[PDB]
Amino acid sequence: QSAVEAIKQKGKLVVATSPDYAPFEFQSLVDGKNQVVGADIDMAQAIADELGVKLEILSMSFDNVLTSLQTGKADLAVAGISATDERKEVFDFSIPYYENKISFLVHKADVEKYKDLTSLESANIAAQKGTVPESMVKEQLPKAQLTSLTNMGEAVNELQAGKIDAVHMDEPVALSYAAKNAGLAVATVSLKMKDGDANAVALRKNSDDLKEVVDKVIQKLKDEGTYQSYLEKAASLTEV
Ligand SMILES: NC(=[NH2+])NCCC[C@H](N)C(=O)O
Ligand SMILES: [Cl-]
Repeated sequence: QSAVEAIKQKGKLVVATSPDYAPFEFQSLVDGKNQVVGADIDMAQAIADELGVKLEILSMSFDNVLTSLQTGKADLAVAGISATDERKEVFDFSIPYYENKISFLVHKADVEKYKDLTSLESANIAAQKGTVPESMVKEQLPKAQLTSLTNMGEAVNELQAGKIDAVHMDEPVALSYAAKNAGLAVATVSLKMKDGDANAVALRKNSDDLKEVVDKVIQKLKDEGTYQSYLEKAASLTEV
């Protein structure tokens, strides 16, 4: 019943994430290779340090992140998770740690084309299974051809192969792909987005002791400009 005590006793904070989402979380060559890195990971490390424990990153696909939290495979879920009303029926969320827009990644040659909703409606769109960007397309563009894919890298791969024309994703991720790759760009078209649905850490309900610690760390990071600095550090790093 006491999250903070259980965490101290097992000597680790277990954080479920989906590392297909630079600059939030992704894989990098770090003193060797195969390391999960990113702004969410730095923030999780800050939470583990506050609790005086080791950080364990449990990687999985995004549509299983909240499921694993719900069933006790993780203490927290940190994966650029939008704090929605519907999600708040099942989970508690920390205060927001970062707020951003949702945009489309397209080929550079198509940037002049994909400027409105009308252009997307006949295009082949992809979004990640179990995400807010996926729901927005389903809800606002129900006659667009939507392919839902488990892994975000796989969606961008289909974009590059030309099977997909546009990929809906959090803007910092689209900006990262566009910056790291010559023939990709962020489109100007955007769908209607919900106010205050920002990124937050998810917890199981009645985890108030642990929520307080997570909130304290997040507040300090926001007050020091540190989450923003984490994202900029991440954008310097090389994906794998
Ligand atoms: N690591 C990831 N793939 N994260 C996807 C997050 C997508 C969106 N922000 C959501 O909460 O549904
Ligand atoms: Cl761009």
